Amino acid sequence: DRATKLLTYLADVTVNGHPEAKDRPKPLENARPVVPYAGVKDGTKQLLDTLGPKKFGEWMRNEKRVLLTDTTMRDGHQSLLATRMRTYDIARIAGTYSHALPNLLSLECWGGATFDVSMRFLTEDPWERLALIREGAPNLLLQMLLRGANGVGYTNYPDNVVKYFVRQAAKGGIDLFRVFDCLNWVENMRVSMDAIAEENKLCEAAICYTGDILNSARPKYDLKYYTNLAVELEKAGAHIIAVKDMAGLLKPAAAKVLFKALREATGLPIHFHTHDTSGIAAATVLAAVEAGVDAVDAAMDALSGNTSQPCLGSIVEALSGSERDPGLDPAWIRRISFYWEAVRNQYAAFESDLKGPASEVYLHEMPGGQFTNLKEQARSLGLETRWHQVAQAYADANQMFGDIVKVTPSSKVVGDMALMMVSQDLTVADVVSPDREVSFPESVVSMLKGDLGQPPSGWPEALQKKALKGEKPYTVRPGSLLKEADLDAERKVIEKKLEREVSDFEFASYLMYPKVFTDFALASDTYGPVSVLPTPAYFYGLADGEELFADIEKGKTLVIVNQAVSATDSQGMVTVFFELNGQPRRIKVPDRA
Amino acid sequence: DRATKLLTYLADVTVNGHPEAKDRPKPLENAARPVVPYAGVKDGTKQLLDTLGPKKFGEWMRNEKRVLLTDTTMRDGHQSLLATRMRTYDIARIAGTYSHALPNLLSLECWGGATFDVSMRFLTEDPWERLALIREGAPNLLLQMLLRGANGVGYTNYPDNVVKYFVRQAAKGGIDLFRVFDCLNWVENMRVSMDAIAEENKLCEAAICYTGDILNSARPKYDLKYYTNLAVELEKAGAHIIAVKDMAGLLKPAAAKVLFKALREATGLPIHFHTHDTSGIAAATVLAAVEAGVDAVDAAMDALSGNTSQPCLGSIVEALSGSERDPGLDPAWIRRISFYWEAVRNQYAAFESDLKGPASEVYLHEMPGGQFTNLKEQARSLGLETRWHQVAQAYADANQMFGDIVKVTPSSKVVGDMALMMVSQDLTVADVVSPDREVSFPESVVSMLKGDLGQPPSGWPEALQKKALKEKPYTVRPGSLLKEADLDAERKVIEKKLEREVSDFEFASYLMYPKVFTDFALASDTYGPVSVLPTPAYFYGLADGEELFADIEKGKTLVIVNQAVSATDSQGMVTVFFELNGQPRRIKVPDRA
Amino acid sequence: DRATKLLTYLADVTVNGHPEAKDRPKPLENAARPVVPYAGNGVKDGTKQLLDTLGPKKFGEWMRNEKRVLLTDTTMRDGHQSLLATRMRTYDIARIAGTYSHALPNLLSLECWGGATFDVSMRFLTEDPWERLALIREGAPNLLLQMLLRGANGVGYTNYPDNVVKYFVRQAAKGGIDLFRVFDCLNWVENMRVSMDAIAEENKLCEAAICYTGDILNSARPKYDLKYYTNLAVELEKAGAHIIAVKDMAGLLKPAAAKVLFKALREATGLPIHFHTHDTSGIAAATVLAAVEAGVDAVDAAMDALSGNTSQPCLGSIVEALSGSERDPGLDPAWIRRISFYWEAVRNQYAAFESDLKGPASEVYLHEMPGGQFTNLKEQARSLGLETRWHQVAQAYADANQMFGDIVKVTPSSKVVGDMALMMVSQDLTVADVVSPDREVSFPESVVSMLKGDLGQPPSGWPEALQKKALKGEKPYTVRPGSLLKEADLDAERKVIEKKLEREVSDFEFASYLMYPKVFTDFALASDTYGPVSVLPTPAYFYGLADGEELFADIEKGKTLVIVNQAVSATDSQGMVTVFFELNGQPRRIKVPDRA
Ligand SMILES: N[C@@H](CCCCNC(=O)CCCC[C@@H]1SC[C@@H]2NC(=O)N[C@@H]21)C(=O)O
Ligand SMILES: N[C@@H](CCCCNC(=O)CCCC[C@@H]1SC[C@@H]2NC(=O)N[C@@H]21)C(=O)O
Ligand SMILES: N[C@@H](CCCCNC(=O)CCCC[C@@H]1SC[C@@H]2NC(=O)N[C@@H]21)C(=O)O
Ligand SMILES: [Cl-]
Ligand SMILES: [Cl-]
Ligand SMILES: [Cl-]
Ligand SMILES: [Mg+2]
Ligand SMILES: [Mg+2]
Ligand SMILES: [Mg+2]
Ligand SMILES: [Zn+2]
Ligand SMILES: [Zn+2]
Ligand SMILES: [Zn+2]
Repeated sequence: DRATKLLTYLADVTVNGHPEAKDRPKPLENARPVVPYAGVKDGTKQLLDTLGPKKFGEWMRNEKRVLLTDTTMRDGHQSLLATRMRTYDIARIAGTYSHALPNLLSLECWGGATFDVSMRFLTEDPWERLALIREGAPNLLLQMLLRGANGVGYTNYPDNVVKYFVRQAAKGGIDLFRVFDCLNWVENMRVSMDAIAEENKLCEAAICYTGDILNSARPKYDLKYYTNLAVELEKAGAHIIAVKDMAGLLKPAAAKVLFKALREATGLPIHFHTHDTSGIAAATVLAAVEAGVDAVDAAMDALSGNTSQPCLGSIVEALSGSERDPGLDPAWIRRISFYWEAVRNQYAAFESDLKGPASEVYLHEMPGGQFTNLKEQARSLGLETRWHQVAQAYADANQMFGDIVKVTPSSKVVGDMALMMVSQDLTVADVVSPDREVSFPESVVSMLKGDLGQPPSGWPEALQKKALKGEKPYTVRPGSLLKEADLDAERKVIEKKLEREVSDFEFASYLMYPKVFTDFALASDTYGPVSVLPTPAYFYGLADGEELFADIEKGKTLVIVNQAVSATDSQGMVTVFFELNGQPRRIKVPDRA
Repeated sequence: DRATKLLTYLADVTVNGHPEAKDRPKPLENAARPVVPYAGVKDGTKQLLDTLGPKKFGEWMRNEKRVLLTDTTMRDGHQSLLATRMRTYDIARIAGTYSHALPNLLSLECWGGATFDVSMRFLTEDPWERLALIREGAPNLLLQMLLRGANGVGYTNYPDNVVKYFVRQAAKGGIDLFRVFDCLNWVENMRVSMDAIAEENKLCEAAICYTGDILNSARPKYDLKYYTNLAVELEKAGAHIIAVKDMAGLLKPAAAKVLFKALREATGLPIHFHTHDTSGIAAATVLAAVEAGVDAVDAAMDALSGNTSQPCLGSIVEALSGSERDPGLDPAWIRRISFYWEAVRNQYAAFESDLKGPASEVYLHEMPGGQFTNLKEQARSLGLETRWHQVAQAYADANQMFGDIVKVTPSSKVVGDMALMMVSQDLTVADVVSPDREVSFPESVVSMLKGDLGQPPSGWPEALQKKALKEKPYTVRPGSLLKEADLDAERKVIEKKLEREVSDFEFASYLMYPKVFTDFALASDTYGPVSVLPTPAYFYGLADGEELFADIEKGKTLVIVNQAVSATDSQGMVTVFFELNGQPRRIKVPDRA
Repeated sequence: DRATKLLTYLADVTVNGHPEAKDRPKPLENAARPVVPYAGNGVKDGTKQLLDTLGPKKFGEWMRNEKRVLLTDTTMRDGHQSLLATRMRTYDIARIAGTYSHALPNLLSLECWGGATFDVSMRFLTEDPWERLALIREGAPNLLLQMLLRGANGVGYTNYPDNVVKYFVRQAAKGGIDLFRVFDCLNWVENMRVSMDAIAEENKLCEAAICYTGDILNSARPKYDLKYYTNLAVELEKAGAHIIAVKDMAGLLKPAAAKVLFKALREATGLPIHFHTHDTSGIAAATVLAAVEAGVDAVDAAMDALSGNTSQPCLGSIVEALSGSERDPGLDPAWIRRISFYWEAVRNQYAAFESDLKGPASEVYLHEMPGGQFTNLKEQARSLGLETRWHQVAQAYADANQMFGDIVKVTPSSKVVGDMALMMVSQDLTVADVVSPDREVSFPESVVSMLKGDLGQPPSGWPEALQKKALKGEKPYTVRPGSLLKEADLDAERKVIEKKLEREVSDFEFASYLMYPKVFTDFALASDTYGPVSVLPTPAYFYGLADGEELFADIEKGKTLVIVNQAVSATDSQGMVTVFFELNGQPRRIKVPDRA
């Protein structure tokens, strides 16, 4: 029966294709990824277990070598492939990291858009993904990106929901939480931060970088701004401070000044995250290293550059033989990169048309992980030919909102405003004007009400009046207004709707994404453990006479040969003929054409 | 096991088409399956012959006032319009209906002619099986064959003991009435077949082939006396019936008034008239013959009548209805059987010629009806489609060059070969017989001029014979020269080549057509009793998801559904997925493309 | 401008195809064009000079006394009407007339006009039936030209005022018709007189036809017996006929009946007898030869290439059967064959319009469908989705006949039994249903019309009960339809068509408007747009010109245009396509719409 359900998925996708891939570019008809051939050395996970998060932070600070986080399994494909990377390809390589690169600080492999996209577009459970990475890499810290009060969502959730999710995240295998607020509002971070400390995990509290500290004509986001936030985050209980440069705006000279001041303002270790949209982010990471930074993020070469992180292999190689040499074997970095390259070839459907570095990024400030999603939304609205006016709008809308930190979900709001402006030919002067009528997007109404928080100088008065159209704003923390969710009764609703008990993890999914989770859980009961399928089989099914080996449970491999596919019958059904371990099986599926 | 072989055939033809039908016109898709009408049976001419014997039966025919009818639909009808491609399945299934509905019929012409070899070579079916099914369906009617005298059912001369052997088997197989003819109207060559049919106590109906025009005084060679003498000669040779075989449909009404009055005066034997409707007036000649006392006439069912076939049975009967000689056939039943044949005919669209209607051109060329369409294609084969009227002029020229000879299988084919060559190479009667013009004749023209088909009245033309042979000719009977074949030896040969014993019938097939029989036997061993398949299935296999009912045998229907067809694999094989009586079956056949 | 107009036609059909041919089977690709047989001396006087000399009355006497059987060739009319939906073009028909004239000068006549040709020429072939007649008259000045004329219906399907019927006949004679075969669909002699008199006023031959139906040798069907026919022959003589025809439209006359019928007709009247039949049965030649044996004066046949099945039986083979006999027609068989080969090559161009008829059918003695309707009714059936139940329709046609009183079925009465049969199958009605009290039925317009009396009267009248139910309160009439019709105002209606066309018209065109106002109007506007497309050879008319194809078009007697299709543009932003022609060496560009 589990095997029968799988055959049903393979039939369906063989006959009808997959909605996300069928109408997009295909992989070359030509070679599956090969896991390189190799107990594992204890690493940062064991140390953290030994020391506890606070002392583990001190250890990082005192460590001379720069510490490396690999982002390939989350930000890398979030930024380059619409986050469509699958568990099968991610989990299959964890053991290789574990054996080959046991010195790594952490694998960023969770949170961001992965939680949402796994269930919705990939038909898979993010919690199972985490558990398979945990088992494959028992010696490395597993790191997630946590959106503070938004969790893994796009809306501010109630305090008890936020706390419940963090508890399950830590139970599921998360050792290191990078937590941020999209307005750098420390008050909105305290609930998350406290909950991370209560699970006795690493709270790496992030400060989002924007502007240019070395440009005295933008004083709002100056050095003092960052050094103060660092100090405040320490008082709030951070184990580590992160600079999250989501748009890749930090320049080398600025890094040199920033990381020095930061390490003088707080004793906590500093972790630096950036994107390579400019084509020079590697120079910034290196400058940060020269200036004492304790840890940096990079992506494997094959999923690096442009809107992703800068090249991990080339950064390591730049540091090779130096005092701060991170002690990672370049031959193994290459082998792993060659794996990800062959992996990436399978996701041709989701490539963007980004051709290289663009200094334009310093003008628009679009986050790396948003840039391509937003280019799609603009195509969607017939704007493809006017992309450069969109980027100009985004920068204009930013100034109109008071010049703000733009990261998920504040970035999406500027996005929605920018798109509207271009579509309807509206200038800043018109959007605010009293004599021009404007129906603002639900996201802009929401933010201007105070649903995402408060910037330094509040929100601009006049823009806020016209937007709310009678509504009274609020300036307090959103979670302080929200009602503690009835958890026992919220559980009953989902358990009644699935006609079965659920696990604590599944309930957490439901709290974050009730509709996505529900739809996903009903799909799972139909199609089975489709995450065990190789990626070409998942997206395109099986060719006539093609043989597939799939491991259903740990013990047992299923041998599936697609022998033949019928025409559509009078009742609208197609019959796919299979061999399962040398036994014949027919499976009927609907012709969705 | 016969089932597995049937599935092998159905798969083989579904995947590759039938070679005879693949590249030709297709029946209309909507297509109504032919429907056998709904109805012991009245004793008829079979029981009469069984009571009276052949001589007494001939007397009975003679004394009968009503004109007796032979239906030719089963044989000459489709030989002449559909290149003899009609299948046992469609033929046998209506036999019982003839038996119940038209019990007064003299006979069913259903065997001999081109059917014998065409069934095996082109339809993968045994002609003896066909005969026995008609016998079992029509136990009350005479079954009639066409026998080519010394040629048996071949195109060549066979030893006397072989001719004797084949007639014996044909009698065992169910043939009651033997129409026997010689291609030059030479009685000496007819003497053995006639003795063999008498020795087996069946009806010897000795035919005289009609050619020329008795009422034109500028053509004396084929005057009335020629035919009256040949009638008396064939009576002295022991005929029970005399036939006038007007192979090319050259007999005109006025000539019929004279010929048949004179014939019945010359002999006490009954007379049987066979013609073809190429001129579009042969029904007039038939009606004139009736009005002049002829005892029996041939017609074909409406739906397979006209043009190069026999004239319309239904309309003839209808013209006689109520007259002194009315044949006592129910017109409503002729109509119903004709509606059956119409639907059957539609299945054989692949084999329809382009013949538009009547042609008085027939009086010039004298091509037999049953050859006309064969030769038009043979000329198409040699790229002559565009000069068909020159080929027709060449056939008439050749005829005169050979001395104004009787044209019919196989002498007709000889003249055909000569005409085709003459046109190909732009050659006249003057060129073909010129002293200084080096030709290379067909292997059939030499053969004829040698003496292999026998002797015409005046012999062969001296000059045209020398240039053709180069080799002394013989004037004697061909069978007097052919050594008596060792039957016990030739039977051990075929039984070794097939590694199994054969029936007496099968050995007679071998004697007539060693190559075609050998190939058919082998194909039968591979594909099974394919003759039980309905005609669409036999020529085109099964549509995707199509359900066939086949009666592998009288006590057993099989239910066969084509559920799917695989792609061609790396061995070049194709797998067809059947459901046979509810059970999955997998048949591999080569991709012949 | 005439040339420019032709180019316009050629561009249009090249780009868009012809509506009649586009989606139908295509002729073979290579195709030898029809070759007109070479003749070079004058033409022997024939029946045309005889009628001019004697007048019709003395001509009929000459026919009667003439020992040899006389022949009418119907290939130019009934032949293709029956086999090719009457789609045969003037170009192919006129080109052989001269050959008939030089090579078969003993023919009684050429049946070359009337029937469906008048209508179809204009509507489906964009040509003028008068131009056709005139071109045939020019090419065969020694043979009688013969038409089928439908009596009260002219060359139409409706009934017309007397003065219009007369006016048409007058133009037909001016246009070149010598021999009018005139018939009434119910054999109602009263309905023929106006026609018969018009023909006599024009001093042409009036061949009054008796349509044959049933079986005179079947006493279980007395209504249509021997004397029914001999009495009509007598009344037609009294009414001024020069010749009596037996018009066996369905090919139902059998050989033994012909033997009795023609011996009797010759005894009953002093007029010559002329026999027309069809070969649907596959034995009509036998009936023709029986009629000759029994003394008939003339018979109709079709050239071999267009003979058989629903057409006439085979001219060449019939002539061959008579060769050397007492009544030998004196027609060279070799020339019959050469002319048949020409028609064969002609016919290959019309593959689009071939029916799927396989051969003879004794079924014809059941349904009694006319030969020149059989195929047309078979399309109607297909149209209504009834291809698969054709034999049901045929059974219903025979059922509908007996319900109507067992009538004569021929244009336009046959058209009405068709419509009734077609309705009966669709809606699964028996005869008992159609005449039922408690079953409401919406009859065809044509059937309401017939039972009212717009087609005239059969001998025993219409069935009372069935007429009540069909009319639904409408009072019927039994008088001659034309006696109730207001005399058309010919001066005023001439002004109407001349106003609509913004030009004066000819007497002939006017006669066409009177018969078919709508069709003629449409054809006259089409001609103003497209010019004299009748002069194009047939492949070019139906399929235009292939890429790079050179065509020689005889735009008139003197003058030949050389036309090459050099290129065809894509469809432009206004939905137009430009065809680049060379015309006599000069570049020309014609824009036509993309009709896709
Ligand atoms: N368009 C949706 C996203 C849905 C895409 C993937 N669908 C699922 O995960 C549901 C599971 C069942 C769908 C399978 S996939 C291929 C086979 N082919 C089909 O068309 N359906 C089945 C969104 O925007 O939310
Ligand atoms: N080309 C041959 C005529 C042979 C045609 C029919 N063949 C036989 O009777 C032999 C056995 C059947 C072969 C089957 S038929 C359909 C399936 N499709 C194929 O292409 N071969 C197999 C001649 O000229 O003699
Ligand atoms: N469908 C009409 C019959 C009309 C058929 C012939 N058409 C005409 O006679 C109109 C004159 C010009 C039309 C030409 S033909 C080819 C070119 N292609 C076209 O589609 N139109 C022009 C009916 O049933 O009444
Ligand atoms: Cl959701
Ligand atoms: Cl052989
Ligand atoms: Cl009209
Ligand atoms: Mg350090
Ligand atoms: Mg007798
Ligand atoms: Mg006479
Ligand atoms: Zn990032
Ligand atoms: Zn024959
Ligand atoms: Zn007619």
